Amino acid sequence: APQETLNGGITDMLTELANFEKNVSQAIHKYNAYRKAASVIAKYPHKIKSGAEAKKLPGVGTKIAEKIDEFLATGKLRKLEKIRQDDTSSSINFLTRVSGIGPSAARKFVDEGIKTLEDLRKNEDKLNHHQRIGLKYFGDFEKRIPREEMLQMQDIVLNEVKKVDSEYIATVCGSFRRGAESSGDMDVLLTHPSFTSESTKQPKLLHQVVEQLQKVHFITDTLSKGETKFMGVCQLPSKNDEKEYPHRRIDIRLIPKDQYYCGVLYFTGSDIFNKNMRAHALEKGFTINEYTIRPLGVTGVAGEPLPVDSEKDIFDYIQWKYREPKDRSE
DNA sequence: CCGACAACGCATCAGC
DNA sequence: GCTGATGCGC
DNA sequence: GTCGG
Ligand code: NA
Ligand code: NA
Repeated sequence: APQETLNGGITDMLTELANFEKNVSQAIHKYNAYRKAASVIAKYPHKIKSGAEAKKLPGVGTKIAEKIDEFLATGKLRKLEKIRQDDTSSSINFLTRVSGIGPSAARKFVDEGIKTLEDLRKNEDKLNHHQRIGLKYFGDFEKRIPREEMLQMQDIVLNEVKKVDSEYIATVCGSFRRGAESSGDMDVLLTHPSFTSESTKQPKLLHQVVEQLQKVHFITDTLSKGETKFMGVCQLPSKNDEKEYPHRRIDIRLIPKDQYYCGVLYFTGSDIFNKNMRAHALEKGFTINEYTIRPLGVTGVAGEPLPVDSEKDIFDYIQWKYREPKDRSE
């Protein structure tokens, strides 16, 4: 893709604003608008020379075009400079970097004097369990995960899941399944045949898997766990003397077999590929989401979901050719 | 002008 | 105690 | 903030 140099100043700029609307203003939608604007500009193989020029790209509007002109004519953005110096905003911004601390908690902390990691360390019992772990692994969580490690992590997850029960089936999705050379977290999708839409969700299916992983000491902390979704912390074992790997984020989801592959495709993305998958499913005459695919009658009314026992199955339906996960980037 | 913008499982907080 | 709202994960 | 019914 284009070199950051090209419009990195613009992209960094728009990203900064994005984190601001997200952490300080609590405007998730504006956050995404800036994020989106930033992406489409990041893939633009041209050094932008005017706000008007950017505006031609989808996702960029009047406001941002104006902001792009100012940045090109002055080298900065006034609203942005006054934000960086605002000790309140910059404090709230920093604190959200801790997993578990959202815009609300971050606002509350800042208000009562808590503004730095140190302050967080001093006020333990003012943090919930999730937040304490985020603090405990602040550094680690901001590190990316190299592919070779996902592999190692994957080797362990499979071995253990299989060591628990042969019938299980687990699939590490996310960008990784598509060959990404680095991941931000592992997202394991799991399922057992003894579980369908109308089947005993056996409160030990997911449990016994988390159970095993805890035994082999791969999973080091739990952020949340229920009957269908687990969010915790994991870590690859080090070798004698050798430095230990950083703790990583992992999520394990239990999906009913009749929805498994349907979800496998979903949480495998990308998102842009999932939409070209969305719109197409429409024309052909099918409704797609993470759980099922349903036939659409002549008046929107979707009939009962169709059987699926593989990603291809879903592909054959919309009469599309199975597009390998490596080429689903779009 | 004005609503959608992805979504929902879980932990915790508010209220009865 | 229970039901519903809200905060959070990106 | 941007898109679009
Ligand atoms: Na535009
Ligand atoms: Na956070």
